[PDB]
Amino acid sequence: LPRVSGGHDEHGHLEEFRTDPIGLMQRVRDELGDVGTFQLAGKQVVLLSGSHANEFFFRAGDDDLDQAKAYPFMTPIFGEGVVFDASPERRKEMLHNAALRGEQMKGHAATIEDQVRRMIADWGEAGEIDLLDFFAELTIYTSSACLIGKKFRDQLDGRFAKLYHELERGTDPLAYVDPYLPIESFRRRDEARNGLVALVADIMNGRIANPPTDKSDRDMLDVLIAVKAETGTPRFSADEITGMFISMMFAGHHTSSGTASWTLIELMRHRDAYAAVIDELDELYGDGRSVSFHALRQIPQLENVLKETLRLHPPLIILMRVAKGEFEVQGHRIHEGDLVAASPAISNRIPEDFPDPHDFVPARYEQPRQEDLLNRWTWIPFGAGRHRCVGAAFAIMQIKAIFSVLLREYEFEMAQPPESYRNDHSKMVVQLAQPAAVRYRRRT
Ligand code: HEM
Ligand SMILES: O=C(c1ccc(O)cc1)c1ccc(O)cc1
Ligand SMILES: O=C(c1ccc(O)cc1)c1ccc(O)cc1
Ligand SMILES: O=C(c1ccc(O)cc1)c1ccc(O)cc1
Ligand SMILES: O=C(c1ccc(O)cc1)c1ccc(O)cc1
Repeated sequence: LPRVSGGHDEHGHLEEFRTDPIGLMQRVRDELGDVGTFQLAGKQVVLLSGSHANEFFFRAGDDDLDQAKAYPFMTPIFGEGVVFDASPERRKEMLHNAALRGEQMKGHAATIEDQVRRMIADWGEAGEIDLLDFFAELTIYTSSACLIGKKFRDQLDGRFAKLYHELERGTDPLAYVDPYLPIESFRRRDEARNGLVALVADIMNGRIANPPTDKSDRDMLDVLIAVKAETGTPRFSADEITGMFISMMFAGHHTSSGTASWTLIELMRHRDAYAAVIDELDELYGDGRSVSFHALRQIPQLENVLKETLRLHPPLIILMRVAKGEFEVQGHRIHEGDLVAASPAISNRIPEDFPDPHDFVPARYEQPRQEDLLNRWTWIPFGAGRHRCVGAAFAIMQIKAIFSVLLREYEFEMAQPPESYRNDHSKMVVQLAQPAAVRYRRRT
């Protein structure tokens, strides 16, 4: 198995992975094709790209390509003392049944709409915001309100959002060496989790001390608190509930937050797309129906802008797995213990599949191009096959709900040069580099 160039010998490509992971992965493809390798210290990473190789990846059962130990940076976050022994598929199943059922979508759209109005309540006539600060906080509220419950969300304040952020900043790729290296970002990460457990414990004690007289406001915290082990003792501790809540929201927070920011960035970068979306929204809402109604149904132009934003700026730039056995892909041998990865960042821009891959072209999703549909295994912002993101429908609905409100009320423009808006790839969790100042003005 040949490796990409530039390896720093002993450390391999670890340092490049911590600064320019996309450049590294792209060089692996440019140099080795659909199957190449790079190393993170002693760990071997087999990087797959292209339709054939990606299909292998996405059709692989968790018994051949395990997600289990593929993301060591998450263990200290969900919590060591956790019973996350539920197959990643079991987890997806529980989350779905609890908060992602189709019949729940309309209520979620209304919740999200409400949360957005609450966030822009004091915006006034005009001003400026930082995209990361705004969307990171907004999605903490939409996520908690929808996935856990409005009652729970209402018991939260800025502290929760700030601590959660420290969790995401605690995902330095060095976790592939040791998730407990004595570095400050990992220390802040561990303190942040203890801070979150404390906030939840406080709320828990309040729920237990004064049981909800109502019942129609009952949320996921109430549900978890009531569960009893066979011995008859409460099944979950504040620590486990916190871990479960963190897990419920993690995959959906930074992805939705970053996607909302980039959707607005691309709209502002392309004046004609922006105009097209504004006219579409105006016409659409002119029928007098609600956001909860329209956000669940098609909004063509805004959706093609979202699909293109996702193709160019996928929030998860690399998907990881650990080979549980011996495999072979296009002649390249994969060994047990090897890390195996797929990359939306790289695959979403393969020129043979997506002409002019670096250009923003929403029309590539209209007929007859329908590039997302004709390139199932390479258009993968949400993954594909059995590992397709379980929150996709929710994420799509949220984006529509969020912008239906924002773009109908305010108009935005960059407060910085267009090139200044970019991602920070120093942690496994991608987020906008700051500042990302944007000016807003109430629409007349
Ligand atoms: C535009 C935003 C989103 C993008 C592009 C995205 C992307 C992805 C991708 C590519 C994966 C599979 C990664 C892998 O195989 O390791 C994934 C998994 C997952 N996504 Fe999403 N996602 C988004 C929003 C959300 C939302 C809003 C939710 C929650 C309602 C969510 C919940 C999940 C879950 C539960 C998993 C599996 C990880 C776990 O069990 O903790 N995603 N997502
Ligand atoms: O960055 C590393 C590192 C560890 C292994 C390797 O091959 C290259 C670099 C690091 C960070 C903090 C420490 O305390 C010790 C090593
Ligand atoms: O509702 C849940 C649940 C909690 C967290 C999560 O990420 C998914 C589902 C639940 C209910 C009863 C149980 O015994 C255990 C979990
Ligand atoms: O946020 C995650 C994540 C990883 C495992 C999990 O159970 C939930 C979320 C992530 C971050 C960076 C990546 O490259 C891939 C996934
Ligand atoms: O069909 C979509 C889709 C993606 C964005 C949008 O605005 C509407 C539909 C899709 C494709 C593949 C996935 O894995 C998840 C959703």
